[PDB]
Amino acid sequence: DRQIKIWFQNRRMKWKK
Repeated sequence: DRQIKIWFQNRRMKWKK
């Protein structure tokens, strides 16, 4: 259930918030 983050974090490394 880790892909739940990278799913949108993979391109939001800086826009995580």
